[PDB]
Amino acid sequence: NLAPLPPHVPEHLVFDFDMYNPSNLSAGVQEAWAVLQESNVPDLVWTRCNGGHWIATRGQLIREAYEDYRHFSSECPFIPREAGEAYDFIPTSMDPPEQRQFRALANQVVGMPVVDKLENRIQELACSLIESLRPQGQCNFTEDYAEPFPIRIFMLLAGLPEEDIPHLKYLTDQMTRPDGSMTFAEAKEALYDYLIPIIEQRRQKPGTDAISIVANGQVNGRPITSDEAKRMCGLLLVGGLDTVVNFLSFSMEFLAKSPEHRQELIERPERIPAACEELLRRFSLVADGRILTSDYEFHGVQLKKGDQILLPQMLSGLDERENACPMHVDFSRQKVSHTTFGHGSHLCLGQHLARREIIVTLKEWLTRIPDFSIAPGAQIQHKSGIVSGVQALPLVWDPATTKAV
Ligand code: MNR
Ligand SMILES: [K+]
Repeated sequence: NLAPLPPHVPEHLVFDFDMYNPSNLSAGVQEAWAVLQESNVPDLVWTRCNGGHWIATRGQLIREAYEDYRHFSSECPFIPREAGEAYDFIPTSMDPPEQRQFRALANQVVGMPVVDKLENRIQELACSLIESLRPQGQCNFTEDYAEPFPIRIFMLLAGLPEEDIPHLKYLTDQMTRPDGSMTFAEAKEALYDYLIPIIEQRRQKPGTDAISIVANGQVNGRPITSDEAKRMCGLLLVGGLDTVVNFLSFSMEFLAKSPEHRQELIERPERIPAACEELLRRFSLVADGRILTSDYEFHGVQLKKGDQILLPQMLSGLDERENACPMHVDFSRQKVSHTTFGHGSHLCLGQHLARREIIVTLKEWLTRIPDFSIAPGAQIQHKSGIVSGVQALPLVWDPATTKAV
């Protein structure tokens, strides 16, 4: 339903886009969001859906708003408002200056030196899962690889048992793509219910896992509190369970549909890192936002204190103002412009882990199963929300074209 139009919003700016179920979803999720960049649509629109909020539809505005934390605060970063109010993860619910101290700690557990440490296990897991699928000539890519690969890596890093995956994956999905069985607040409280005892145990008897490190950590030279450690670990769970998992499916759907692009990477594997970046642009998948701290005139539009603004990280890279022919995938694209890992002071801390996972997947998949397709007759369905995804991805191939390594 449509929330009543606030007095301060002019009617010519109304465009009733539903971030949780966009009109054009069947064309693909990125395509559905790109409707916001059609020629009739203003740079900044108001939607009456999901309680009413602004949407910045172009890279220039999205980047500018992410840079200006004084006007656009992270305190309430999710739509709808109830979700944004309940949201208290660290560092993503905080603005600078307070935010900054927590980034170093998060970097300790998911940043580059740690990725380098885990590089062998990452490689070994990808190779193992792919080799197991290889002789079958088919898989359901979402459950058979997209989920277990990044998630088992995360559970290893976090020292959490793999038997907990179904529960934690259900909870994380309710925060980004709710099926309506749980409010954001209920899902967050259930995640915290899971974490509270584990954090307590690991502050008492620290191990070497990520939860132990965060829970016994210091922030700018003082001890982290139990509460802070909880709000940081909650964020890490969501990052581990509902980002790379979805992106891998978008990428492998594309490669399955594009023999020419697979061939390019098979023949030119040095281009895989560049291909990763271009896929990250084309199949960008996150959309959160900010809350106005004061009345503010932004690009000729009067924003009111307390108004929410969706700043879709997804849209910057799809904006033809940033990238010529933005819906075309070009691994040789000269300046790949995107905000897929965010922009400003909250730039993704997991991005090195994500890239390693993506690049390892592409290299190890294409080495063993170079030639694959969507199952004949299958219709791939996307899903939209704070993080967008792929419902299911049935792939097929001829085992005779495969290679065991
Ligand atoms: C397990 C760890 C993580 C993984 C894997 C991961 C993977 C990915 C990923 C995969 C393709 C994409 C796309 C992605 C996208 C983002 N990510 Mn990431 N992410 N991500 C974090 C951990 C992780 N991410 C953390 C922690 C922050 C918060 C930094 C801060 O607020 O100061 C963050 C922040 C962000 C933001 C900024 C949100 C904002 O400004 O409100 C975006 C966008
Ligand atoms: K909040």
